[PDB]
Amino acid sequence: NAMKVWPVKHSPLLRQPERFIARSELQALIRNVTQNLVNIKDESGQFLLRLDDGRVIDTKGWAGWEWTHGVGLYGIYQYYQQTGDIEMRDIIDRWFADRFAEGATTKNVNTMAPFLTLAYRFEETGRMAYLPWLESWAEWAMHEMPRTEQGGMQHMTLAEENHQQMWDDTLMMTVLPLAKIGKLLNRPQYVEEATYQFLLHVQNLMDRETGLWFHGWNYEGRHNFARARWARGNSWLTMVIPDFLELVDLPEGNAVRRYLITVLDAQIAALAECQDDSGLWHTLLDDPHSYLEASATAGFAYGILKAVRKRYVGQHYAGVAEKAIRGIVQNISPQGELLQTSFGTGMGSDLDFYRQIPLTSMPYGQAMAILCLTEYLRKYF
Repeated sequence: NAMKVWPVKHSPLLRQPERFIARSELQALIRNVTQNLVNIKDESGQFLLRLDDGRVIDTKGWAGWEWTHGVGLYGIYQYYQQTGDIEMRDIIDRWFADRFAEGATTKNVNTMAPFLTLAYRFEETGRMAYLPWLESWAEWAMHEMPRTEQGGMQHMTLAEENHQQMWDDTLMMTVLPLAKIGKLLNRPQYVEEATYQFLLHVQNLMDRETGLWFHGWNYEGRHNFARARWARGNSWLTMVIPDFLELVDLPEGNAVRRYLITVLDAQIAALAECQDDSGLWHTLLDDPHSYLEASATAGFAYGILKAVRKRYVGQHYAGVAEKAIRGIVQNISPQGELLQTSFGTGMGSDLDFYRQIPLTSMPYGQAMAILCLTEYLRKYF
């Protein structure tokens, strides 16, 4: 009853990949997190945002229109793009259908975010009714959105001008959508503008002492506020740079491509150095006494995985991303909630501001988990 068996486990070349979670379980996990995301709601109206122009805004419900919906839609879209899953596609199409039937919300750095996913759906479907949306919002980003000194995009939100300020998340929430629309509609000036915003955001926010980024910059006073190397804020750069590079598809050796890769590599090198043994990062990246924070960790995981897959950075960084992904899966509840996630975080004047943000379940936690796990699925092909 003896068997003929070939030896392979000794060979790094021949031995099959060691996987801590099966493809099927991972897909189920992503769908469960998605289910959680689209069912987030504020039935009592606790968190309603009220403005003195009479507007009353639901920032929590799936029926809302926030940067968080943009990030969630993008994750759901990537999963659809990868798998062809029709139920995921339909969530996206219904959201746009419902929002557009209701009418436009006001344009700002955050509400621009969903248009990245809209552009991809327009590319696939050619739905003519989508086009006026894309054109109007891109034109706003080009010509109407407020500029700081040096033509920087000002981080104006629904309720605050944030005069002369530039923040980490602008590149992801507004610039990437603008660049994608510029490519899709063959409007190269949109892409030139986007590229300039990358260079200027690096100029004002990156910290040459560490390779990490500060949260904010103010031309009024020329300062970086608390000089906080805040994890979630940094993770928006780790995510957006590889996506932007992929989109612009520049020739190797082009100085802009090379420079942005250099910037990404420096951040990832710093991140590798301050990653906790659990795979998570500290909410103040350089303060090992600050608490570990999962949503930022999910963003870093996405960005490092993508940068490795696109070969912008060394294949050896796969180890850092692998540790982070294990950490992420360890922090997703059976209800599909990303645990150890910090509450909404504005611009801090001191570092204690960041240390003391409460921990609670948030839409971006689920959204970022969808993104990083979907990118992790690429490893299974």
